[PDB]
Amino acid sequence: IVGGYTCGANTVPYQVSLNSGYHFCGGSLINSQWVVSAAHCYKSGIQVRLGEDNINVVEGNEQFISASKSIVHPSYNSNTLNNDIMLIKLKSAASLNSRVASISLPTSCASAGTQCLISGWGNTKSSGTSYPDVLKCLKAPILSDSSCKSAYPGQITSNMFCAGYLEGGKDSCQGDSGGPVVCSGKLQGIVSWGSGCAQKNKPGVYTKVCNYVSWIKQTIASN
Ligand SMILES: [Ca+2]
Ligand SMILES: [Cl-]
Ligand SMILES: [Cl-]
Ligand SMILES: [Cl-]
Repeated sequence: IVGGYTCGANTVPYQVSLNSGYHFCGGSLINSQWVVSAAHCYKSGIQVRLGEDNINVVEGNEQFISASKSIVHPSYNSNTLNNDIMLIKLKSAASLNSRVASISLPTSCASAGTQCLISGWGNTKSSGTSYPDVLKCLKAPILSDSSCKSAYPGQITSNMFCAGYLEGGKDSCQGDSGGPVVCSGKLQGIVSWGSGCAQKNKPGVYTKVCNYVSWIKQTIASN
């Protein structure tokens, strides 16, 4: 996250770190047994790490649970990142508490201008590299579809939205991928892609979760 702020420990209790020897993506807990992330975060041998703040220090509220199964969206296209969403089932259920909590799925899509919370342990520099040990947060609005499409002509589908600031300075970045965009208490986005980080007229691009709610519920219920 670039241009953000330190969230505070466990202030984002649905935020998960996906670990394969090292943090490589975020994700969101949606019930005690299931996490939603980006399809482009797919890897074998994922360990989900819940209740994290400093991902390099055991601070005492963590739960580390191996994934038992990953399900990538049937229509995921790795070339375009269309349908950039995947579900991850935990081998044992998470123990839910104030620091490890699920986030509601949307019942409808959010409108342009709605303020959202984006979070992750990704890079905090716009033109350099520096990775934080603690969770970073950014408040950012959903952008108009016309602004999003103008920024990325030929690349935005109905399953994507932009959020952030056209002036630049504030955005998600590498290592935030797969993590949450929460608006009015609902998981509306997944950190998906963009052009650089915090560049002018290049806001972050997010998977539009509200299009996937039927698929998520049917998939979880069947697996
Ligand atoms: Ca920790
Ligand atoms: Cl359309
Ligand atoms: Cl990434
Ligand atoms: Cl379930």
